[PDB]
Amino acid sequence: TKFYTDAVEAVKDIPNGATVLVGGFGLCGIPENLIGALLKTGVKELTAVSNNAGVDNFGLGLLLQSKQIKRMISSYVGENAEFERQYLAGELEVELTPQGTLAERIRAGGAGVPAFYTSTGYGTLVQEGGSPIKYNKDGSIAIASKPREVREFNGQHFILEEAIRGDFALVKAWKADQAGNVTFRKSARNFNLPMCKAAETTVVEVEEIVDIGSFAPEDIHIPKIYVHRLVKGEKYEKRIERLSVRKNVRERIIKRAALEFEDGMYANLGIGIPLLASNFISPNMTVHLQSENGILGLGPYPLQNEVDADLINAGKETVTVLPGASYFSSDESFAMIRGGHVNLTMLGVKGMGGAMDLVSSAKTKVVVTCVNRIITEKAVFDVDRKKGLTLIELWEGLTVDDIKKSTGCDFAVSPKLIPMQQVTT
Amino acid sequence: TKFYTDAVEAVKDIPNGATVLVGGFGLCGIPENLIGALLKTGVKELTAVSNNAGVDNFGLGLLLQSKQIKRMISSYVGENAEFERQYLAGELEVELTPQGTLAERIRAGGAGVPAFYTSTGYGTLVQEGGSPIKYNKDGSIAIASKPREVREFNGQHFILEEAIRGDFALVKAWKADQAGNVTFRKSARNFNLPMCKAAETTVVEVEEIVDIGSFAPEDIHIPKIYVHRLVKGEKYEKRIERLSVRKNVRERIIKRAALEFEDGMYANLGIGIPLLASNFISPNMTVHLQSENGILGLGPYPLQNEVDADLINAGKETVTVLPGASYFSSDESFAMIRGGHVNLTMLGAMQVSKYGDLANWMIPGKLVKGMGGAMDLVSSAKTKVVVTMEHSAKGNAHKIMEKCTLPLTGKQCVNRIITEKAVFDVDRKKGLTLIELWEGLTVDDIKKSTGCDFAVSPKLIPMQQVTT
Ligand code: EMC
Ligand code: EMC
Repeated sequence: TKFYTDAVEAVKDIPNGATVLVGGFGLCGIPENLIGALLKTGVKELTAVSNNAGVDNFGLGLLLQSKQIKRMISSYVGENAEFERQYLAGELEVELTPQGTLAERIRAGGAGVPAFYTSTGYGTLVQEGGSPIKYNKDGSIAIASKPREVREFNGQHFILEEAIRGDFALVKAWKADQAGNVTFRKSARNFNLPMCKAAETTVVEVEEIVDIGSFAPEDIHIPKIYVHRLVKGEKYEKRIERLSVRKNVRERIIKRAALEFEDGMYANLGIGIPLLASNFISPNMTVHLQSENGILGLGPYPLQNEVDADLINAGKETVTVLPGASYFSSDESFAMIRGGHVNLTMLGVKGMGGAMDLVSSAKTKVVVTCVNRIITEKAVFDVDRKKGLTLIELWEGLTVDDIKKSTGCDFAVSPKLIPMQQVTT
Repeated sequence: TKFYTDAVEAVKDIPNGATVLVGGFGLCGIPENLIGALLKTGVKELTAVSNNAGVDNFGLGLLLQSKQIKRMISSYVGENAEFERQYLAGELEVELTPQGTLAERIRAGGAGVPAFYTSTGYGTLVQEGGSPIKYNKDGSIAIASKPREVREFNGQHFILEEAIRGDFALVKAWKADQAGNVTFRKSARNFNLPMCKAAETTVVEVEEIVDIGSFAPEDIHIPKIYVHRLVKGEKYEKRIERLSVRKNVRERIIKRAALEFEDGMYANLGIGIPLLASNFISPNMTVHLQSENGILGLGPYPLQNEVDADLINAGKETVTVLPGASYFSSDESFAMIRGGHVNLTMLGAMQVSKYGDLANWMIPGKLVKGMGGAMDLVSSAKTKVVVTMEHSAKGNAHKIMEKCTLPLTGKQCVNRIITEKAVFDVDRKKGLTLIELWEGLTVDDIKKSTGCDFAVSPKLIPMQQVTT
């Protein structure tokens, strides 16, 4: 690996039209200095592979503001009006690809695998194709997405995805030793790790450079072999997108969803009612919360002094982690998810993020507040792919008619129908 | 994760016929106590997915000795006589699958990926199929290997491989905290890490259990979510397979192969002349040696005191590691190799075609031990493949001929041939091309010993050698 004292010198040779992998999840683990360097060189017509597009005034958004990006390959581009603007006006190309798929396609690109199968996106516009990649100067679709080949394996359907590689990779890491090995801090890992292996030329910026020997050989997240160019970032704005500090119809659902948790259970909860339900978990009960951006053992929102920019949940909120928790990369995170290692997944044109991956495994129970159970203010429906909807719980005071009145499709009724349950304490 | 004080209680429910993933590389990182526990329960008809078969009296070999194994899925099974006898007697089934492929198929099995493509094994019996997975007691073929689907991507050919999953996984690890998170020590990692994610029930044995907080959250190799059953191993025999301690025709090739090394180069060297050549590397030159079992930055053989059972090279030899070295799992190791991140791959070989094809890992009826990681090492075009071998065969037969009398390792994957007599450059479209000749020999001499024709470089020069 070659060390650079100047960030612009490290990215000076990036050609216009090049496809560049950019690390980061939200504003966590983004290569600030390298992005700032691209603003200096002014390289354009870039195809940026980044999970998100940062925000309007920070992260990848900056390259959108300077219009140096021709195409974005991401999983979620919300919280950025500039993107929407350029996207709709038909001046920006964008491939909305599932997060887990994005992570795995990048890993494949670095592992010598040209293509693989995944159930993520099956029976979706990802698979079916037709999704608008680009609009025309008005509102008409110029470029559409091509369909994904489908194939069956052991009785299940999967779609074929191809490896993603870049000419360059702009990666953000924590430390680098003098040999070129690097490590990542907390959840600022995400896409930086795999992206570091899938480009002709990888450029890594770090907060600190230590001596060879500072790292235990077993704990080097990225071996020097993958680090082509290394630079120590000049400045680091520990920017937070959503500061979440700690100090009814909605209440019914929450108090009911809370009954879905079980001791020793591994679950992934979407921000909103699902996550809020975790607050009503018996202290005697142990539930391990997983976060698709690379965390196992999510804790409560931090106190003002606990706040850390390198630690946020999938919803982009600052969080804490409990004892016995662990961090890992985005590709490892979705292998965990795709592989059905998560017991329960409870959830409520910006992209699908990791939603499709979360419901991609048949070994994972999916509860809505593809699907296994639906919890709502009025009732609880069980779901069988072969039998269909089936009311199993009804809110005290309501009648099957009330449900029928509000429900769209018909549904069966369990001879065990009981009033909706609620967490005692 | 559930902790067990008794190993047999942790594996007591394994059904006969179950497929079990068993970690380890050679005798490095093998779950001794869990294997010992299987001997106690006596479960049989097992399909064991294990990179190797240990040795006759240790590791997986013990289950072969007790005949509890019906089928073995591995990449290399040498050094186990009981294996060889049972297989030839048609009492043991075996699927020899490339190491890198085995590692990736297991990862796929844990990552929800049913199938994927790899160039490893293309233009090989791995692709062709037909090989004997099992013999009949009369010598005929009871079970043959199926072909692998082929497909082209960006102008290259790849074969389709399917994910591997097990009912149980027997994993060996270093430490576990009270929450269930585990870490691995040095190169004892290999297959243990990925196998830990590809089974319905994983059983991990550790040498020590520490308190939650002992591990930095960033450095947990295997998160508790993958550890279903955990047990502290009762005893641990730090068994070494090949103790390697530090204190000609072969010499020519070595002294010439040493000049191939370049400063800042990442290389993988096969034990033998390729590895021996690293000894002649200018102290001013920096070469990083990669080991397929999960090491970057291999050092010299250890001094008697340095010897560590958790640290061996791909050749199963005890080694040391240099400053700034790193350890990683088998699937990561081959992602590195398959992805072409290694700059130079130098190995020995039996035959090499005028286009890059190579044969060096098997002899049809006199050496059916497996390809190990040989096919993965030549799978990338981005990696320069350099073969170092003696010019001719026994009665002076040809080795750099037109076709492979022996089973191919990889189609047009070799870039340079270094021998006692000459040095050939290899282009997939232009063919062989002598570029260096040993001082004193003539182009005729070469033509005499060489198999198929070859061009001559208008820059031909006397074969180079290292020194000051
Ligand atoms: C095909 C059930 Hg989402
Ligand atoms: C054609 C790459 Hg060996």
